[PDB]
Amino acid sequence: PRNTCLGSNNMYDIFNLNDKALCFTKCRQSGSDSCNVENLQRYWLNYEAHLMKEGLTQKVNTPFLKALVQNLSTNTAEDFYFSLEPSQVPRQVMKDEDKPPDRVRLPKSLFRSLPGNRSVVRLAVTILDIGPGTLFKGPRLGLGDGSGVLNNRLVGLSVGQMHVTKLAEPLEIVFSHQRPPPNMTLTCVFWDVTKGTTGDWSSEGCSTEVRPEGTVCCCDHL
Amino acid sequence: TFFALLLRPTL
Repeated sequence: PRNTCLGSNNMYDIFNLNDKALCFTKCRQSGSDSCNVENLQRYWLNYEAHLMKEGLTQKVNTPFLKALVQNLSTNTAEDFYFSLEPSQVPRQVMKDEDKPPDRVRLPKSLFRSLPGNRSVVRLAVTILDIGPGTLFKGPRLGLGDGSGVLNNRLVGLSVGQMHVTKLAEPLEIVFSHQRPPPNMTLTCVFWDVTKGTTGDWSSEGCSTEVRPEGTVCCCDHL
Repeated sequence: TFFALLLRPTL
């Protein structure tokens, strides 16, 4: 039972995912036998890879991880919108639909930032729930009474299996929340795999606009 | 690429 947290495994089966989802809460700030923090957050980081590897339009819907893999048509001449509603698996929004409070707009500029004249490219929009443990917190927020991933929730995007890409136009991600307390700002970030030891959150190339009913986050990288 | 909003106490 203790062996599941220490070290990662290649298997990302519905059963296996759930087993590793334990660690999210199992791994308290306290030093423990059980948590290989960097191994586990590597595991989760490699999941969106594993989804990209299989060429399948698939939907996952566990109580922690909601994943959407699908294909995007090149030369669409339209910005792709998606519904990052935490309750439900992500779904592409149509032009005539009301825009969701939680959404991600991917500019048409994505194709130019990919090798060769693309016909169709694979997109993998995941929305993972981290929990209160040390996984995907890092040095910056591991501080007591300091800071935290809002809602212990985290939105995964990946297109065409490119680790680091610079985008012509920035992709915006809208997060819907009630105004946080005074003396408590809210800055958005991405998990830079190579920020510190074991990775950490970075605000590099991600401008944060505070809305009444959330925050908008334009990031010029994917 | 994981993405997230981050609460942080005002310095």
